[PDB]
Amino acid sequence: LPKAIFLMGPTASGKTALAIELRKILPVELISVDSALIYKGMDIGTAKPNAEELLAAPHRLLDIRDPSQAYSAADFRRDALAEMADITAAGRIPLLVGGTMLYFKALLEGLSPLPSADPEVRARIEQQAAEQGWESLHRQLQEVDPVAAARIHPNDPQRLSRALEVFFISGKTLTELTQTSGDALPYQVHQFAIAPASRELLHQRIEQRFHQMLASGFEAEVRALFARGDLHTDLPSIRCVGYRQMWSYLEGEISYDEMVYRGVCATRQLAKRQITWLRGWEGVHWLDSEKPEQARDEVLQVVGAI
RNA sequence: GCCCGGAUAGCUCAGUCGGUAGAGCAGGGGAUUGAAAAUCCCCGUGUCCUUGGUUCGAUUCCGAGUCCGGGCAC
Ligand SMILES: [Mg+2]
Ligand SMILES: [Mg+2]
Ligand SMILES: [Mg+2]
Ligand SMILES: [Mg+2]
Ligand SMILES: [Mg+2]
Ligand SMILES: [Mg+2]
Repeated sequence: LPKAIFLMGPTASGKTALAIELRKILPVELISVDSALIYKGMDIGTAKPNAEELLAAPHRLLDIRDPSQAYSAADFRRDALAEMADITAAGRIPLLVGGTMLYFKALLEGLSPLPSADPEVRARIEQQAAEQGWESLHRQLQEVDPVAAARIHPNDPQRLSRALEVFFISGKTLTELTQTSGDALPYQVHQFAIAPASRELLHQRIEQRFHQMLASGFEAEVRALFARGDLHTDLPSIRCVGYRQMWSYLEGEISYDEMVYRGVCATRQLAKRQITWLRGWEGVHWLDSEKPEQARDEVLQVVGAI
């Protein structure tokens, strides 16, 4: 029953600023919960905290992967669980910060044990999709596992491939393995969510930030990655907002003005989904990004002195 | 100045053999178990620029005006 804090929130919601200000009055250690901040070399498009901020408040799980190696909600959970153990072992409190809700969830509720990704069976699935379409595969999942086929839409290639993969590797069906649940988070958690008061102030912040990034050398950063020659668009790192568009721009597929437009829209569509996650998230305390930055007080009380 | 194209959804455009119109993008909502900043589901009424003419009926055809792209000319 150790204590832990979750500081969730969409992009451009001032999450980071709040976490370090909290580090000031609470014995907390920061753990980054972000599928893109894990990459080395991806610093400005990911809104990664700068060296000075990191100097003040060290973050765990930052720069732990090369953009060529994918991460997962499961690896995060493992690494997070371990990091939390270390932190609480030192008499302090884990403060998990980020906007990757699926990770927060996997950590909180756990994940039913399933086989990890197998490049080989996925290549075979991709090949059969190019030949017969994702339809033949959905019709095949329908035979072996129809609970899943009713949930997964025939147009969702990621989930479809995933449900077949699990079966082709284990022989056991996806709905069957998921009957066994994962280990819940053995902590007492205080969950907070912070966002600007209006959807449109969020949009303004997203737009002005994108421009600050371009002004800070974002293009140069993405080019260094483009020049490596070993990265591609089926990699999570290259599909990150901003990066995917800039990649299209470097490839000569779109113009500069067009890249800026799509990056901003992509960032807004991302924010919109993060809010969809937070809506209905159980036990969440809402805070406000706009000036109520002095929201550390609501935190202060919900968590009470520690 | 003259000629030729455009002008229809917040943007880029289709379309209507004349019976008041629909895609994509933007935007909104919702899913979400090892790629998740991903992947996917659902939501389309707008003076069809204006004005005359023909017509039961015009955004649609024809004239004219206005604005926007080009071209010709100075
Ligand atoms: Mg047209
Ligand atoms: Mg007709
Ligand atoms: Mg309509
Ligand atoms: Mg949309
Ligand atoms: Mg008329
Ligand atoms: Mg007319």
